[PDB]
Amino acid sequence: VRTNGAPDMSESEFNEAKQIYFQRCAGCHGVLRKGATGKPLTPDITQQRGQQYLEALITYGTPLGMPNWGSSGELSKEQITLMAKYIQHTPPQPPEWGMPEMRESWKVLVKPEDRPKKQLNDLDLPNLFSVTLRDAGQIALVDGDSKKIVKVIDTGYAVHISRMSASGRYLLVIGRDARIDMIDLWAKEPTKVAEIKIGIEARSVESSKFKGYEDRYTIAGAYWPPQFAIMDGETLEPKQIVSTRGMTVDTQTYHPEPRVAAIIASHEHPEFIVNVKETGKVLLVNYKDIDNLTVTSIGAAPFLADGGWDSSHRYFMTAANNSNKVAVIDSKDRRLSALVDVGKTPHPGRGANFVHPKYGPVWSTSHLGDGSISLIGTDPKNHPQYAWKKVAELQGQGGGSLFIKTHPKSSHLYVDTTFNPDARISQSVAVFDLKNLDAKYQVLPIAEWADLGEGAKRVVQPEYNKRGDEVWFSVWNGKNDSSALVVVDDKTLKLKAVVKDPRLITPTGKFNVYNTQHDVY
Amino acid sequence: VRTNGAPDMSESEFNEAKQIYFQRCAGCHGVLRKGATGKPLTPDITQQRGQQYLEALITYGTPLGMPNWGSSGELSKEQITLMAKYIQHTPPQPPEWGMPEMRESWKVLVKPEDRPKKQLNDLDLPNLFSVTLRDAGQIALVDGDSKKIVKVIDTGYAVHISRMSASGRYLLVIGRDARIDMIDLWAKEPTKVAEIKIGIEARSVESSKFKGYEDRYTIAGAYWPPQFAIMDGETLEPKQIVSTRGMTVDTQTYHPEPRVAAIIASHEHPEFIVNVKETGKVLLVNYKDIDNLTVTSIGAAPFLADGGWDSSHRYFMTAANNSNKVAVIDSKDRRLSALVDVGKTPHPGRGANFVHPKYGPVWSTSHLGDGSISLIGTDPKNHPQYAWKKVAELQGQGGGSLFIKTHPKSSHLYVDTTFNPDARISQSVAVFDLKNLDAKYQVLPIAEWADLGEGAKRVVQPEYNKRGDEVWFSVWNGKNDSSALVVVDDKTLKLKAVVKDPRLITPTGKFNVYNTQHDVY
Ligand code: DHE
Ligand code: DHE
Ligand code: HEC
Ligand code: HEC
Repeated sequence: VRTNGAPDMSESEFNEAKQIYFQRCAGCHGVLRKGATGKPLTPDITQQRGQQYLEALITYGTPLGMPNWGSSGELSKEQITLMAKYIQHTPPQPPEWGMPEMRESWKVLVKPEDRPKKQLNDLDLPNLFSVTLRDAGQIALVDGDSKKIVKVIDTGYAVHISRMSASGRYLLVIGRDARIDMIDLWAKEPTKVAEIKIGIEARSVESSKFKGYEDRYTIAGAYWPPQFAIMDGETLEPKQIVSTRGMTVDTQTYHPEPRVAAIIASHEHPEFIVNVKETGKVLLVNYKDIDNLTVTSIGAAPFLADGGWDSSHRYFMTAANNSNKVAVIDSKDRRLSALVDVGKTPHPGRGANFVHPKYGPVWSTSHLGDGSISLIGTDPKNHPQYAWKKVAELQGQGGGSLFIKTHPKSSHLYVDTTFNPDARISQSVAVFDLKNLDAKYQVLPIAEWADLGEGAKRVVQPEYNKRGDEVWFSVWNGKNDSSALVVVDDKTLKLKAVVKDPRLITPTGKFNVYNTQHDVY
Repeated sequence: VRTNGAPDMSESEFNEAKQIYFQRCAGCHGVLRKGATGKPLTPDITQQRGQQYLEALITYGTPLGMPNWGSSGELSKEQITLMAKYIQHTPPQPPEWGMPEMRESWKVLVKPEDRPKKQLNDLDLPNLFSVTLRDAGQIALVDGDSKKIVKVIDTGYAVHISRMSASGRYLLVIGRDARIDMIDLWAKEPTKVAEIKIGIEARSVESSKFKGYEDRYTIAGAYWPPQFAIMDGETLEPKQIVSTRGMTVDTQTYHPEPRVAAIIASHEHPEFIVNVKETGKVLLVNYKDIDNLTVTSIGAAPFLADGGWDSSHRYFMTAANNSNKVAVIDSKDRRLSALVDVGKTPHPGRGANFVHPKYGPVWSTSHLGDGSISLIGTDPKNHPQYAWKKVAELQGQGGGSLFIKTHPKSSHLYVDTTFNPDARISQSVAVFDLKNLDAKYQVLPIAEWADLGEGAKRVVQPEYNKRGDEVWFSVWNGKNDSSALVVVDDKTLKLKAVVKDPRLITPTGKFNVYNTQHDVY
């Protein structure tokens, strides 16, 4: 084993590092090391740094995300030297991940027969918040009423998102390394009952949400290998694995590695909606019969990204990279209803739904560059003159917002500005009065409200509670600085509570059980 | 360009030979040259023969199938030298074949608007026979009544099979090189109206046979690339191309190159039944909406082969390589009804259906090794005690039969013995009296009946006429020897006609329009 410019090693050293890479590093550094979360670790870059620089970085780690492998004792001094050597060599082809490997990683910590037949705690589960602790590598269960952290669960290092099972009993979390952990909220102390790994890199997970199929199936989509898997919603046992490799929608030529951009459970039929990126296809995977799977392939647009349901939960509004068009998927009739041409490039996400006084039910989406927000009619039944058209456009504080949120019981539309260049703006949120949209938004000083007075204090993601009278926001501040969660009374737009705890390490995503379980947005 | 032991050439010579290989040679020699029709052309084999031996073979060709490229003027002296060099080098990875390449090969010789609005000839089309001329590289249209060759159509060199469109107007032929030719039987002189190439190697083609979809779609499945394509049943315009790459049914691990073993048009729903070999999956491709394709993936058995419909045309009886099990696919309910354990390994084919006096409707299949024939019950509605079970076993003359055939209006079951070691037996056929199956078959001296007195005079494939009172057989005898077609009166089991013509070069497959159009067997 010799690559063109750094440390010759060999085969009982290469394959060892290789194993560790795909199992412990690819989650953030990319399967081919082109990078994702972490920076790219290609040869040219790694060589210039030199063996020593590399070992220091791996052992100690950076406070901006990179774990410390030596200090934590996760890896050995000898192993860290192999990795430093390994990353300087040409990147090999990533391994496949089939049934043997999935079953290998499948572990049931608590058999279904040994789980509580009912809810063994006093927790108000529906108003619980599953807050992601980005750098701490875990999730925090926060009581929506007592406003205190109820339980801290260790997930992994690349904790990405949380999802709920249709019964409201199971908390599902996935990592960017394709590891999934199942949590039973009915135990004395809510805990992990099962886990499994479905690939090398992943971003999606969802449960069966069609009536009658509560807790029947759990699906997860990967970046690598190009595939998605359906597991038993009760034990996480891997049932079927499907490849997303195939022909593109535009050029209709073969594509060797299409990534699963997003997944969403359908309400119209017993099926999962899978967005495949490079091929531009929205797959409808029917799970009425898992032994003999039925899949409908809906051509949309190239480079599919994320999306969300319209108010009725029938039309899936989806964005595409480098495209000002929102592909509308009819999940009932299983077809492409439209390619709505909004102004600029829509920012990938669930979006926000509300009833515009003048236009009826609309679905909105923000624009990263100028902070504007596009509205689209989503009621062809009673408002056909507006259905599937950019009906209007709002204006926020400015650039770089990551989330927008509203609620059926609320009269406000909250929109952040996390990545705005102006520090002041990135520390606040805009609140739109849906009753008077001709008015300018109001600016809520979220960061000023906890109290922290240090760093960037980035403010991210508005999330309501079960009722719809409270709105929570995370107040970032990296590992060793101090973080908090701010709560506002939606009816009064006044501060209501500030959550602090030495355990609230870099809180980001917040998932209210009920609102996640029922797709309320 | 240097391979480890023969003629260094280079790149403007390599790529040229490479192009010619995949376009003109891969049809018979295999995409990786492992061989199929023709012998393998791998380096070790090609090197031992030496440049000179190779050039001689390519230029002159063998009478056992191999075309003469120099003599015919198809290739040049200079080009034949490159190929000789090319085949001695390590085999490269085969090219993909997407939409651009398919449209490139798509040629409409006669626009649909310019075709006759009605039948412009006196031909009795339903009783027409499309006889494959193996070495001559063409098909012969033979009148089922006048007993004379009505038209000879040039198809290509690897003419494999013929199929009919549901209207009975279009004759479809496919080559092992994935080239398809469409023939309009309504013209003054029946002729080609369109052609297209769908891959490098292929064996399957079929038309839409569900009521209402006459001439709507034509599908073709390939060996390489692993894909199938659906084209416009009127112009052969390529509409959709799907990849068969994916996970296996047994080990559920990724397979980079699964071949389409067979295709069959469904009668229960508007869908095509595609058998994928290595992954062991029976795909139900619904064409109600071609823009948004629905596919049901039925797991069967590993290494799927060919099959045929049961009498009702609802259950698809399919064989698998190295398996004594026949997978029964319910095409209505879209599931696997059974894995019938017949004795030995069933020989892949359509099979033969008839009503067994004691067991009711049965589907039969032969066994290459001992010439036995297995029977299986196919009526769970009125004979559930026999449905999906080896109900009985017949005995033929012996080893190596390729076809068995019966007909609803006939009381006989004809079975050949083409590859039997005993020359005498390979020149005859067995006729079973379905009214008395406890009796021994009768031996019809097919070869003795034309008159030829030379070579092996191999006898192959029993095919009835539109009525069901005649049974045709081909009487092989290679290129330069003399061939014929023998016809027997089914009601009398006596000779009825011998067809001879200097144009009947090595006749093999015979497809009666009506029986092919309606899947009568
Ligand atoms: C495609 C995708 C989904 C949909 C999954 C599904 O369907 O189940 C999703 C959803 C999500 C959702 C879903 C809930 C919602 O608020 O709608 C949230 C909050 C979330 C928290 C974050 N993720 Fe996520 N996330 C990515 C990908 C995705 N994020 C990235 O690759 C990206 C852009 C870069 C990265 O690696 O960080 C990214 C950044 C973030 C964040 O910045 C967040 C806010 C903070 C964090 O914890 O990393 N991801
Ligand atoms: C998988 C397959 C099909 C189904 C196609 C479809 O679904 O549309 C089929 C059908 C067929 C059918 C279908 C009709 C029938 O009689 O049922 C026939 C007669 C036929 C004439 C032949 N083919 Fe065929 N054929 C192959 C493959 C196949 N043959 C081979 O690879 C094989 C075993 C070896 C070879 O390359 O020759 C082969 C030999 C033959 C023959 O020996 C025949 C009899 C003479 C010839 O012309 O080559 N093929
Ligand atoms: C995400 C959960 C990570 C995992 C797992 C690993 N790395 Fe990482 N790494 C990550 C980030 C976000 C960064 C950037 C750190 C920053 O604050 O700038 C890094 C950085 C490194 C480097 C970068 C070298 C440089 O460009 O300065 C190296 C060489 C590195 N990481 C190696 C590495 C290895 C070998 C890992 C597995 C054993 C590993 N990382 C895991 C995030 C994450
Ligand atoms: C099928 C329609 C064929 C096509 C097209 C080509 N070849 Fe062929 N080839 C074929 C057969 C059936 C055989 C065996 C001939 C026999 O009677 O034994 C061959 C043989 C050759 C050989 C074989 C050398 C040997 O082992 O003796 C060579 C080198 C060869 N064919 C080359 C070749 C090339 C280069 C072609 C395309 C330009 C080509 N064949 C096409 C059948 C068919």
